[PDB]
Amino acid sequence: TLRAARPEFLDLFPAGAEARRLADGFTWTEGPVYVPARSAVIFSDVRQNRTWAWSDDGQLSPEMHPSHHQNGHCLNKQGHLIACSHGLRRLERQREPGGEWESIADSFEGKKLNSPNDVCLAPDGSLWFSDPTYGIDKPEEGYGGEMELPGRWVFRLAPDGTLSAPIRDRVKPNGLAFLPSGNLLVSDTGDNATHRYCLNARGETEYQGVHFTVEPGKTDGLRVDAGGLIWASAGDGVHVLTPDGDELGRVLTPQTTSNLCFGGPEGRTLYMTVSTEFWSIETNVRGLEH
Ligand SMILES: [Mg+2]
Repeated sequence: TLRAARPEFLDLFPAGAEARRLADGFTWTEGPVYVPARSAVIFSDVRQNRTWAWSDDGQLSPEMHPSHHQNGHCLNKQGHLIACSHGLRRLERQREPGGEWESIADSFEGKKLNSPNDVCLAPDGSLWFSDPTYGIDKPEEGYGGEMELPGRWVFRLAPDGTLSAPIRDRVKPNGLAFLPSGNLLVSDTGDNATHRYCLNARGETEYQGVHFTVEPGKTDGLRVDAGGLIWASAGDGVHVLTPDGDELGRVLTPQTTSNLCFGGPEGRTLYMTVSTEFWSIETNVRGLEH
């Protein structure tokens, strides 16, 4: 259900729009992305080592088992499915349904990655991913392992194959979302705040400061819509913020929401990974595209 902090919040949803559960029986849902070619949202259950598909015709189907504790997902420029893998400690790509998984980033300067958590596509085609240590710290969320890197970074995987780590000042970087300006937002689940960086072109960043915090809980995954509004996970649902970080309202969920994505047959459905369940609400807006 909807709780407006400002009137214009209601403009964002069709009349009588309500958050509703789509599916249950999961342990910890995460990492949803809509794949138009498959007419389905793919999402992970991180704590059950599997991924699922929710089709536009309203069917839940198993996607991958084991998934090697895949977590976050996005599409690359070509619309290939991109996964963050806790278990394999890598970023990986799937070209086609049922197709083999290809590693696209599995080490940095002779060191293993920690455990990629979330990923997003940059306007220049680069794939940016957060590398906190949840995937190797929590045995329920991966295959174990020890940290090899100096810290928990945000990586940029250039379309040509060049891997860099331009963001090294975060505690546990987690959710990532680009803004219409082409600058980047980074949620930090150690800092418990969402942070803003300017991208000085081509994989070089400058920290701008804390963009916002949320209560109750904290922002894990987040997305930005076509108008630049920020759709941010929290303890009680999704908080919708102005581009400057001011709260318009919230979509309330009975448990914590970890992540979210725009999709559906019109691109206007907001899917939410809500702990043990998977939820959606109809909106009047689409995800940002570039
Ligand atoms: Mg996450």
